[PDB]
Amino acid sequence: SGAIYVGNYRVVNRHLATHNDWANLVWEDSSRDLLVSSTTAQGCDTIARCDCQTGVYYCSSRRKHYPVSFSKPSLIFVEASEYYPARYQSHLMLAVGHSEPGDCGGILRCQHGVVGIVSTGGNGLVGFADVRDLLWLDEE
Ligand SMILES: Cn1nc(C(=O)NCC(F)(F)c2ccccn2)c2ccccc21
Ligand SMILES: [Zn+2]
Repeated sequence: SGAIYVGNYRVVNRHLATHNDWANLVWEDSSRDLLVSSTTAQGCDTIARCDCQTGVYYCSSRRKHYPVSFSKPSLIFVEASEYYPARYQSHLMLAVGHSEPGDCGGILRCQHGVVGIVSTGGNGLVGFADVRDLLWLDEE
């Protein structure tokens, strides 16, 4: 589990969105596994605006932050899970690292701020949903 809290937005994995998220919806994209809901309180996370390919992610199944090298956001065939069929997930970045399904929502960050959230993994890979192109997270 886990979210990004930027301004009056909450950024979660679409597959982990709550009823309250859906009832307060700003934007959702199944192909990206992203959903954004509105919040009453202002958040403290800042979004990175950059093409960093190194950073650090949180792994809940190890209670550890790991430094990683990751690919640029791409279209990647990801295997079926209990939440999606085997499909092309867009704006996805891959790294070598430990993940389990419940690690979804852990933050990936670089020197500039938050880069994305855990979305996929297995066999010593972890996939992150990028948010650096969502410039509207920084306004209104
Ligand atoms: C970090 N992590 N996430 C998953 C996972 O099932 N992801 C859920 C999901 F986003 F809906 C998904 C994404 C893409 C395709 C199908 N389902 C996983 C599985 C094994 C080991 C690590 C893992
Ligand atoms: Zn950066």
